Amino acid sequence: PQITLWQRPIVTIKIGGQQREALLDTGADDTVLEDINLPGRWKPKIIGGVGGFVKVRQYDQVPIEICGHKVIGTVLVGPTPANIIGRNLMTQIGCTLNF
Amino acid sequence: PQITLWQRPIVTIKIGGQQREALLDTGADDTVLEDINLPGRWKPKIIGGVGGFVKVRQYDQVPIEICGHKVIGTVLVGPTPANIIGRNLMTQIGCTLNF
Ligand SMILES: Cc1nc(COc2ccc(C[C@H](NC(=O)O[C@H]3CO[C@H]4OCC[C@H]43)[C@H](O)CN(CC(C)C)S(=O)(=O)c3ccc4c(c3)OCO4)cc2)cs1
Repeated sequence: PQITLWQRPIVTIKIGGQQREALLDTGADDTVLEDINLPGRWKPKIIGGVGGFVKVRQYDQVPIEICGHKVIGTVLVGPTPANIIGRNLMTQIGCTLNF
Repeated sequence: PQITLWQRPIVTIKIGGQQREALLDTGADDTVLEDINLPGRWKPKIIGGVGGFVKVRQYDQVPIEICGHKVIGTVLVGPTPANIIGRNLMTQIGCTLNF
C-alpha cells in the first residue's frame, strides 16, 4: 500500500499483546513508545531530538506487529509526546520513501 | 526514485541560494533547519518533540528546492540537532511511504 503525507502516517501496532497507535517516522533512528509497559530486563539509554535529550529504557528483541508484518527489534520506552516507529523497524517491514 | 531506510534519508536542498543537507522526516509536521540565515520578517513559534519544546523563527513562503522540485513553504529556523524536511514540504514534492 501507499501512504500519502497530507496527514500524519499513523498505523496500528501490536506489542505485548496490546494494540497501540504509532507514527511511521523516517526521521527516527529508533522506535520510542510511551504508553506501554514491557516485561523483562532493559538497558538505560539516552536519545536526543528537537528540544533536547531524554532518558528511556531500551528493550531488545521485542516482538511487534506493524501493518501486516511480525518483526523483532529494539523498542525504547520512555517520555515522548508521540509513539514513534523508527527506521530500525520500518526497514524490516519493507517501508520505503518514493517520489 | 525510491529510498530504502537502512540509512538516514538525507537529501540535498537549496534555500537562500545555498546548499544544505536535510532529513526527509515523515514524523515531522514542519520543516526545521539550523544552519541557515533567512531574510525578511518572521513570527516566533514554539515546537515540541522528544526531549521538550524549543523556540524557533517561522519564515513563511520560502522558496526551496528539494529532489528536483521547486516549492514554496514555511521553514522554521532554530536549534535542532538535525535539519528536518517535514510533511509540509514532502507532500508538495510528491514523496510517499510505500510497503
Ligand atoms: C502535544 C505535543 N505534541 C508534540 C509532537 O510530538 C512529536 C511528534 C513527532 C516526533 C518525531 C520527530 N519529529 C520532530 O521533531 O518534528 C518537529 C518539527 O515538526 C513538528 O511536528 C512534530 C513535532 C515537531 C522526528 O521525526 C524524529 N526525531 C529525530 C529528528 C529531530 C532528527 S526524534 O527526536 O523524535 C527521535 C526518535 C527516535 C530516535 C532518536 C530521535 O534518536 C534515536 O532514536 C517527536 C515529537 C509535542 S508536544
